[PDB]
Amino acid sequence: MEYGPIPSSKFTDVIHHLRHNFPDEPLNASVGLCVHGKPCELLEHHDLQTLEDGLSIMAVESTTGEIAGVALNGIARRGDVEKALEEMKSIDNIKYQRIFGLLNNVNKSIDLFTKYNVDKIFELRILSVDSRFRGRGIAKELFLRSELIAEEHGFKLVKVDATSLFTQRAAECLGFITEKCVTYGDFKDENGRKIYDTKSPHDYYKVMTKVVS
Ligand SMILES: CC(=O)SCCNC(=O)CCNC(=O)[C@H](O)C(C)(C)COP(=O)(O)OP(=O)(O)OC[C@H]1O[C@@H](n2cnc3c(N)ncnc32)[C@H](O)[C@@H]1OP(=O)(O)O
Repeated sequence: MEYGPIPSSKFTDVIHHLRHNFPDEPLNASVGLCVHGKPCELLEHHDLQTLEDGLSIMAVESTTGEIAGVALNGIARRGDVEKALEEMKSIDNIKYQRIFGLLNNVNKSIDLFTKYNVDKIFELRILSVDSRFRGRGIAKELFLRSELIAEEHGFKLVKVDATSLFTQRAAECLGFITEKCVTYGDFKDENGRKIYDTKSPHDYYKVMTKVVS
């Protein structure tokens, strides 16, 4: 298992990895936006920009060369959220608004930039480990490695939208604090029908945070 940067060359490698793996993400699942093998071009654009910040780590299989997992890291800045919410209005895909409305509202509703007095935040945004290679403590390694990329680039706060409770555990293990905790059940539409019908054990979404060097 080898942990290194992601060259410009391996970007559609990564996308074809995400297509085939990342769709069974808890939140995604409960609204159903993206699906195995088929492109989800909407998100794939965000991910392409996050990748171009060039802080993003990958795990390659020593012996086969196959893409095992990735941590996509991006620089968040003041007003980024507010821009995303304004841009989200013009976009007219209801599923997308349910996912990212929750994410951006929750984030916006705790000014972390003000809380910790910082102008940029290191964001572990997307954490993918292939179906095949999943459960061998690879995420935990990607996470730890992501934390150290932050300290090398002189960031002060690392933050993660921990929708998966496995991702919460990893964060717990590196000593991350829960900033906001929100239950997926709490959100019901005009009828009273649950909007995030999440399958256990992912009963809540945590924004989680660690202060670094
Ligand atoms: C819609 C959006 O874009 S929101 C984006 C936000 N989402 C995320 O960042 C998370 C999404 N990522 C995923 O869904 C991935 O498929 C992952 C996280 C499941 C893959 O991670 P893995 O390689 O399985 O993690 P790893 O194998 O290192 O396990 C680490 C921790 O998870 C726990 N864990 C992992 N898999 C399981 C499981 N199946 N059951 C119970 N616990 C598990 C381990 O016990 C460990 O916790 P510990 O520190 O208490 O031991």
